[PDB]
Amino acid sequence: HHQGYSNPVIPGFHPDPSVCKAGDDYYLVNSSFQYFPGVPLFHSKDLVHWEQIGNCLTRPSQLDLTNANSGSGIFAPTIRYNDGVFYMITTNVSGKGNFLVHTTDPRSEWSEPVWLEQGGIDPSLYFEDGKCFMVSNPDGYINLCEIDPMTGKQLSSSKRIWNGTGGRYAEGPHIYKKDGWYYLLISEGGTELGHKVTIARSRYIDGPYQGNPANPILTHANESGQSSPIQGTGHADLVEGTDGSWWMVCLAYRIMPGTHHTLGRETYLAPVRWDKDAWPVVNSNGTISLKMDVPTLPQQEMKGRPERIDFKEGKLSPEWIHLQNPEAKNYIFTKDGKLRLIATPVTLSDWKSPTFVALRQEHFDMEASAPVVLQKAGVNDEAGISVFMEFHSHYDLFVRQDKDRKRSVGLRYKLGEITHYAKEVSLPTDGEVELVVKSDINYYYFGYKVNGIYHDLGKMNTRYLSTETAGGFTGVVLGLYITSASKDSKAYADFEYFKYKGKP
Repeated sequence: HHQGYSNPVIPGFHPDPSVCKAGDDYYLVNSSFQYFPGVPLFHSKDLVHWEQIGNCLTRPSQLDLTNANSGSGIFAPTIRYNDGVFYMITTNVSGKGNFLVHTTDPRSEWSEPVWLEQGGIDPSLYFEDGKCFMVSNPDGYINLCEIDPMTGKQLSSSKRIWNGTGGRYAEGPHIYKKDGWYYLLISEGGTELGHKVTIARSRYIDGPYQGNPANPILTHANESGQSSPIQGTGHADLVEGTDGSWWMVCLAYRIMPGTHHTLGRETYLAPVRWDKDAWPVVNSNGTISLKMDVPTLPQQEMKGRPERIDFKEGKLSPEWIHLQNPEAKNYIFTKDGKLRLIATPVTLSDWKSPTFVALRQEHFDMEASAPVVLQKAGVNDEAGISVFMEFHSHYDLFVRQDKDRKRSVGLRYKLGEITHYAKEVSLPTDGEVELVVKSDINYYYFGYKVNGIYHDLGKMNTRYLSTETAGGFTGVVLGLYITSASKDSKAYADFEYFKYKGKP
């Protein structure tokens, strides 16, 4: 196919996209905040269909997430390719700030961090004439310097080059050179409903820069975007097509009733007209749509998330994520190919890493389920599935060990000072329990199946887990977890599979 695609191109929690072209291959990275591994890494041949090939930050030495939460950890990343080397540059705001890692093979383990001198966030690199130029946004000014990207040494003084058109929170700077102009693209307006992309240019990389009279080049903040199901379009990165066409990846989100979003900021694609000696124009009127009826590069489908993920390979795919730095020894694979989680007393509301491993929710309408076999449990030990936004904002569905060798299914909502037990239901002595979470745009629905019978446990509003309600920079994840109620506990839980099916 050479025509038409659906947005978002990477659904669910995938913000701040940056992309690079390496020959006929495209590589893309997203911000990941408090989650480990960090900086998911995607590959495409057409900019539409993406396979997650790994993550850039896969080892604790690359990624200290001590006390990280949805408002901290890893912020926007940028990926670049130059002279056979890939660079990923980002900020760990919970740690030592701006750094990069590099590799000659994106599928391998990337380097240890190279810490950088210039401050602010949203660092980016541009290469020319054997030089490596870094931009970032300290004190709201886009600053430029030259660096040695292998040693981290700053080679020239930082220079303030632009501070945008006047909008709030000037960020996400990237430099491109085209038609003898240095173009400087940024985000303004904040990453909520006022998000916009603006652009300026200069004959000199160090300015002065003049803004495009047509700014902003992409936004749904104005009348033209007010009725769109997509809002908050911004944080773009321009990339060339294999046929000489132009494109941008950007973040946005899909709004829900009352102006909420729970799937995070996702990655979207837009075509760009960029004639010789002209300013770029994004999809004719600076808006994007869910159904994009436009010409594309020759399309090639990629592997996606299985509807039934099993653990027979004794490894988790790159899609799975933990909270902060996990205790690796508490995640093992059994001889018969189940995922075994080892209990600790850390709850999902402790602001520390629990025994917890999750997949991003990627559809409004979905069903997820897993069988749970809780073993060697003391009273009040529990294991199950959590619909998780933040340590103070999550819905937990679980099997619990009770006194006198009894067990129950519980449903608990954590919302700030509320911990609400919606249901506590006695289970039969025998029978494997499958826990089930469904959703539509309005509600999560909870249930369980045992001895061939499915039981409804009730429903809860989606809005209380939104970014607007809960705060932060992330989306809902669906996590398998286990928590013990004693230190003395030897409890563990086996999960034979994880099912996830989204409606397109």
